[PDB]
Amino acid sequence: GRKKRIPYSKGQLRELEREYAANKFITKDKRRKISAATSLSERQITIWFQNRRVKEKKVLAK
Amino acid sequence: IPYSKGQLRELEREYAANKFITKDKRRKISAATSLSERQITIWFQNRRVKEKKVLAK
DNA sequence: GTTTATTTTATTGGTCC
DNA sequence: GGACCAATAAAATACAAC
Repeated sequence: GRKKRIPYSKGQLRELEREYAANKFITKDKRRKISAATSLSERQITIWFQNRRVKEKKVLAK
Repeated sequence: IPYSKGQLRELEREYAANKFITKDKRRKISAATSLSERQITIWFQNRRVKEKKVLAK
C-alpha cells in the first residue's frame, strides 16, 4: 500500500484535461508525449485517464 | 444534517471492534441504524483520520 | 473558528483480447 | 502482456452547522 498520494500541478492537470477532451482513451504513443511534456509516469498518466473515465461516468448524476 | 447519539455510540462500538469493517458488518450496521453503506463507509473513513489526530484525547 | 460528504491520487484484483 | 473495468483506501477539499 503506502505510496502517499501527491495533488498534481494545475499546469499538468490542465494539459491532462486538454488531451482527455481530445480522446477519452490514450494511445501508447501520446502517453509518452504527454508524460515527458508533464514530467509524470506513463503508469501515472494511464492511472489518470483510468480514473478520469470514472469521473465522467459519475456525471450521470446530471 | 447530524447523526444520532445512539447511532454514534453504535459506530464507535464497532470501531473499537475493528478500525476497518467487513461488508458483512456494514450490513447489520447500516440496517441496524438505517443508514447508507456509503455513509457508514464514509464515517469509518473519516473516523480513522480522527484517530490520526489524537492529541492526548 | 471548530467539528459529513465529495474529489483526487493510487493500488488491487477481476476480466478480455 | 497490455488494456480495460470496479472496489477501495487515504489525502485533500469543501461546506453546513454550531
